Formats: sequence, C-alpha cells, structure tokens
Amino acid sequence: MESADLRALAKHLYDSYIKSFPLTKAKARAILTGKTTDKSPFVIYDMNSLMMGEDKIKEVAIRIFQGCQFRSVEAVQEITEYAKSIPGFVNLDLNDQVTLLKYGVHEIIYTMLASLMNKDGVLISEGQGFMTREFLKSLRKPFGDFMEPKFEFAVKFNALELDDSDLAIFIAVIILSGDRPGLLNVKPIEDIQDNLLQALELQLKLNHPESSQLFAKLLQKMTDLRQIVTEHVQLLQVIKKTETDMSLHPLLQEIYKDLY
Ligand SMILES: COc1ccc2[nH]cc(CCC(=O)O)c2c1
Repeated sequence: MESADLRALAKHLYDSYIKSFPLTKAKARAILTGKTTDKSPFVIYDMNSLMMGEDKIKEVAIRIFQGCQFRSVEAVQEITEYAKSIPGFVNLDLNDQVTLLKYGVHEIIYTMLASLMNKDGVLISEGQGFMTREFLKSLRKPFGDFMEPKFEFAVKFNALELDDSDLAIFIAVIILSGDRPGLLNVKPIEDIQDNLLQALELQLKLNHPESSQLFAKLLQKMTDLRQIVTEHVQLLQVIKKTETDMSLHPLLQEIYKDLY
C-alpha cells in the first residue's frame, strides 16, 4: 500500500466512526471546556444533585452501577457497527469475528471513555450530564473503586491529544488483534492490522507532525488497557458474590464469560 491508499483507508474509517458513535471527542470537549451555548451539562456530585438530575437521564451506589452497565451495552452495540465497517473484517471466519469483538470491546470502551473525562469527572447521558470523580470515588466500598483507574488512564491518555480521526484508526487496530485467545485463523487478521498500523503511522505523522514517537507512545498505551480490564473483572467477581439480587446484562455476561 502507498500513501494514497493509506489516506483513503484513514478517511474511510473516520467516516464510519462518525456514523457509528453519536458522542465524539470533538463534541465532548466543546461541552467540557464551556466553549458552548451547547447547553452545558447538569453536574452531579452528591445524592441530591443526583436525585434531582434524574429529571433528564435500590441504593445510589447500585443505581449508578446499573447506569454505567446499560451505557456499556449501548457502547458494545456501537463498537459492533463500527467493526463491520473495517475493511476485511466481516470476511473473516465468524467465530473469529466474535473472538475479536469479545476481547476488543472493553479496551475500546475505556479508550473512548477517556474522550469524555477530565481530571475532575466524566460526561454522561449523551453529554447532558457530568458526574464528578469524587462523587464516584466516594461510593460505598466496592463501587467507589470502579471508575478511579479509568480516570488515571484517561489523564495520561488524554495527554496524547488524539482527535477523533486519530482514534478511528487506533480503535480499528485494537479490534484486529492477532493475539486474542482461541483465534482460529491468525494470519488474515494480522494482514489487516498491518495495513491499519501502516495507516495509523501515516495519520499520526501527518496530523501531529511535531509530536515525536507519538505512534510508539500510542501503542505502548495498549498495556495500560489490558490491566484496566483485569482489575474490572475482579471487581465484578466480587459483586456477583456479594449482591446476589443483581445481575449483568446478558450481552455483557457473554463478553466476560471465560474471558482470560
Ligand atoms: C460504578 O460502577 C461502574 C463504573 C464504571 C463502569 N464501567 C463499566 C462498568 C460496568 C459494566 C461493564 O463491566 O461493562 C462500570 C460500573
């Protein structure tokens, strides 16, 4: 592939990213930085602002937990529409299409969640709301611990200053991982990724000409993602055993089942 083919690849992906994901990083920043008559978010930071904010969105710790859970489900669906647009993806063995999605979605979710965070909190309900880090970090024991690692990652990730056109390619690379467990046919998957990587390399050099080794720095970020996944699964382990009256959405149950 030559540059003209990689630019066309990048352009294709940006396009579908826009079509698959209603709340982009660009909309998210414009809402966050008060750069807007894009009517600012309602801000939840305690149980009152929460109950009152519930005019446009069990115990509180749980209700918030359920919220993020349903949001994850919606995300999985969006991420799935996006993957189908990735050239070559729907031509792969079906069991593998499933494997890539099974392992790729959460790494993606936390990647994109970064887009909706600053050091102080996270956008919610399609940007209509904003929930502070401290309110979350404060939730009763186990639930207070869910979001904090995501914030730490987001603060370091957001430092990269990626824009949506950078992220469309990076997210595609994450999905087309040859090293996922149980993969039947690794080679066709690596040939695609290889193109995606070539494409990302060129996109970053062109979009961030001054940012040296951004590419390398970006790929290194993939390490922080797998750990976030790990800790998260361990937390769920705990809930399943402590809160026997609660349960995961079946789509999320299937993703987590026999995962790592
Ligand atoms: C405070 O509870 C929280 C916070 C942040 C969260 N991010 C994802 C989930 C649960 C859904 C899933 O595992 O995909 C989650 C729960």
